[PDB]
Amino acid sequence: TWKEATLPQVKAMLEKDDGKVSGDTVTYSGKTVHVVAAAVLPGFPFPSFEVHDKKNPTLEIPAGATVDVTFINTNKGFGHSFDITKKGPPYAVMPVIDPIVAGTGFSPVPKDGKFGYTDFTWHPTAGTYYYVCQIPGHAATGMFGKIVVK
Ligand SMILES: [Cu+]
Repeated sequence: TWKEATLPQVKAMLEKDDGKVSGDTVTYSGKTVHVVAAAVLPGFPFPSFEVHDKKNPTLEIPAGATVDVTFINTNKGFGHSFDITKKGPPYAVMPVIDPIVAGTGFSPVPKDGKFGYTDFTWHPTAGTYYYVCQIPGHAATGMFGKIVVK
């Protein structure tokens, strides 16, 4: 479900991502990993996803791990989504990415000084997946990243 957090809270959650960055790649390790993504942190290009302070990085996940994903929409005016699919780029204006493997659906826009966020779990099998936002035109212009489970 959808929850709300104040800026100090958002800032504290962003540090909860336990991957290591190398180039434009974030590598996770362990039985349970925590991915913390944000939709357009302030200062970053629009439209885009930020994970561990990097723009649309490629995520490296160990096959068999339990993936705990936390998604925060910090972009004023838009209700970005965070959906995992198997279909890769390029995406159309209205992406055709069914079936979604795991996803959040459209998020609430920031309001009253609070930002919406949600959590979901994922147990993926080895392979290649893509996290994308389904708002028309967004994925088409770069709001997607790659996930490598191996
Ligand atoms: Cu979006």
